[PDB]
Amino acid sequence: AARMMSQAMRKLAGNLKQSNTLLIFINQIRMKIGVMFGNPETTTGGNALKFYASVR
DNA sequence: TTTTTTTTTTTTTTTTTTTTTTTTTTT
Repeated sequence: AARMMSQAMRKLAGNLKQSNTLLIFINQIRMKIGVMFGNPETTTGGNALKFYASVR
């Protein structure tokens, strides 16, 4: 799923800018197990979306 | 090269405090 999302962002980012189209992804929260330091909260679908997003 | 994923489950009692009020003559 993380790989699928990483391939999709690469392709979309160029096309969206060219057509002046806004894309909104809704995402859910998950817990990371075995965490002492920081927030245990994360999101689904890997790390690519965090990078490519202009607003979160 | 290429990329994360997702919570689990309650445990166990502690200690006493303080007195109120008279009643009735017998030859």
